[PDB]
Amino acid sequence: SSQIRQNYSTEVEAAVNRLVNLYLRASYTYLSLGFYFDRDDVALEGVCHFFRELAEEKREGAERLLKMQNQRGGRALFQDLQKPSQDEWGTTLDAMKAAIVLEKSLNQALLDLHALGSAQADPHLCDFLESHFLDEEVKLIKKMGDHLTNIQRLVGSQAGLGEYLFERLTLKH
Amino acid sequence: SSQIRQNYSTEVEAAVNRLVNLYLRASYTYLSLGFYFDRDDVALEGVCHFFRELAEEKREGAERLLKMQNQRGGRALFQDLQKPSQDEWGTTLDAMKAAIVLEKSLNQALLDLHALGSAQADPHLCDFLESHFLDEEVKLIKKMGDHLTNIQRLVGSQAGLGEYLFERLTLKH
Amino acid sequence: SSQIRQNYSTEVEAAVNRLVNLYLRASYTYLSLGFYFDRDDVALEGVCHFFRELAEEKREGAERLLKMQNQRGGRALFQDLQKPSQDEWGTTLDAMKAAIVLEKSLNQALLDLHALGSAQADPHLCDFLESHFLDEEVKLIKKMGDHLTNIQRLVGSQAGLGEYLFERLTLKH
Amino acid sequence: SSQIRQNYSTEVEAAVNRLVNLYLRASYTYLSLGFYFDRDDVALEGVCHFFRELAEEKREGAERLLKMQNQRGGRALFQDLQKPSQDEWGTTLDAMKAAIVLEKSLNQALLDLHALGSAQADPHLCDFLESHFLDEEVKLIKKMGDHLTNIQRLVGSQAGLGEYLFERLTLKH
Ligand SMILES: [Cl-]
Ligand SMILES: [Cl-]
Ligand SMILES: [Cl-]
Ligand SMILES: [Cl-]
Repeated sequence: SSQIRQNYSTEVEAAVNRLVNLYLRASYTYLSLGFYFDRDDVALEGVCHFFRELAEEKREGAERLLKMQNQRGGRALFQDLQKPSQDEWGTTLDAMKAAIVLEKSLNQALLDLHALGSAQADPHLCDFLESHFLDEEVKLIKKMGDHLTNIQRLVGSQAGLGEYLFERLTLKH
Repeated sequence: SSQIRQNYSTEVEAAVNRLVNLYLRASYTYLSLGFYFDRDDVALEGVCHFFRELAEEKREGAERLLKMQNQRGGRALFQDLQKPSQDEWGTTLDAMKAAIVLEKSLNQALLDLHALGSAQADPHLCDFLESHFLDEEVKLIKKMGDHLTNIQRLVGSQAGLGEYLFERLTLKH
Repeated sequence: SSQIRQNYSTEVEAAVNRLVNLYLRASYTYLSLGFYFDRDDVALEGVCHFFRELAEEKREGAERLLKMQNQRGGRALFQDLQKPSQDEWGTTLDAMKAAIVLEKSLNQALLDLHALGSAQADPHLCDFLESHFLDEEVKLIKKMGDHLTNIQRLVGSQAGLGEYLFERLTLKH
Repeated sequence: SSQIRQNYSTEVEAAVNRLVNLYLRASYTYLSLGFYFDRDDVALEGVCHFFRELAEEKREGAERLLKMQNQRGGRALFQDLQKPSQDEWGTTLDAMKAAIVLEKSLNQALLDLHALGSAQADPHLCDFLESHFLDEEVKLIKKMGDHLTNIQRLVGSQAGLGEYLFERLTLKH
């Protein structure tokens, strides 16, 4: 059972498990995005690398949540992981827009869990999200927004040219 | 506009811009204090160095606020910067007293913004102030209070002697 | 008072204080330009870096003037710092044009102060501007003019593309 | 005779020789000041070191003038060197006051020679004074003024104590 659990509500425990699912879902989404941009008929290596990096980051966030769950004496519970929302992700612009939507959904789940922790007077939970999640998410969304802006300015008259140039001169390859 | 902004109130945005003004004001105050102690008819190099260091620190705090403003998708807005409150700053004691007053005003602005962020349920803002501002300010005010105490004990019967000795043996030169 | 002042007119003293204000103003302008290009909906990092570097350079020029003021036995006097002329700076081209205008105004203030120093037979002042300001300003204006030319040749038919390419391939990022 | 002399007036040549005399005079003054503070009944080593350093600097300035005289094709002419104005130099304060008076006299001779060079349209002479003399002199006078201020604040009620402390904690020993 638990010899250690203290000030750790069932509501937070359950919300943490749900959040783990959301992060692993997001990881799966990024895995799919990365392999889509690796297709020979898409072939945007920097875009592939960007999303594959994110798949790892999201899996790592899930692992951190699970470690914390055990540190507090809650019980990790896993649920089915739904497949990503698309099988093909369109253009780099389409993909970066979908990524921002995803990140905003993760961010809102972080904020909701912070609020629950505040309401439950669980400062460890609140601190944990503050120290390892909230700023990481703000920085990532800023990066994506910066990317989106640059992608959009490159569409101009020649979408292919702009998409190639963004991948070559902004993304790491 | 903003593709990224999330959970970032107009009230916090505005308060952040005001705080930037207060930090740049404080930087300007320290610049003036530093050059006053550099005057040939004042000539207290360690006191000059102390305040010039602070001018840099305050400018850096303003820059951090502005970076954060952009990370959250708010709009930096600059206003006129008023000149420091004095053209001549008296003795080291006078100056350190004015510095403490200034720091307490900055500290109270930090606390007020934290409270606003708490009321707006903006944990990123709250965390940001906690991680980069609140303790830095507490440590600085403790240092100033320590300095003030030492300056006051040196006034004794011979103010000039005490003012020279404090600058030589406490402040870095 | 001053035990050191020699051959240092009140007119030069006053003009030096005014020039300090103009440099700190210019620094503030560059600060605003830098954070504008950091906006997620602008997102031109090399342009942000270019102007943030300039903000530092202009603050440094003000500090050098103030140091000199004290070396000659004049009295630094600070005035209010007006806010930059715009809250949003348009395109890179708009910004570089505004920067050149600013630099030409600083250059003319340098030249006017040199002429005053010559008329007052103050060779130290004249030398000081020659050694630390005049050539620095000529080199900067040449750089800006070079930049302007390249930005203008890239507008062509596709302004977004050209603006991205200039930032990627000319400016440091 | 001179195969090289060009644009080098007899008036400047003569003024350069006079200036050499003034620098060697100043060197002699500093030599005397240094050995006075080395007396067993004065015994202020940092004050001795300060003035002995200056004796060397002034001799070096004379040597630079003489080198320049030959570079321009003028004729070095030496005159008698008068002895310093005092045989005993009083207190550190007395000495630093006498040093400032001396430096202001050297500075005025520099300025007068610059003005002569300007009137004779001799830009090499003007440049030479600007590059090697005028700022060196301004910096030295600022240093002396800073010293004077600190010495004066230490007189207070206990002149001996203050004189010892200045020598120990400001001057290099
Ligand atoms: Cl199941
Ligand atoms: Cl205004
Ligand atoms: Cl005012
Ligand atoms: Cl003779």
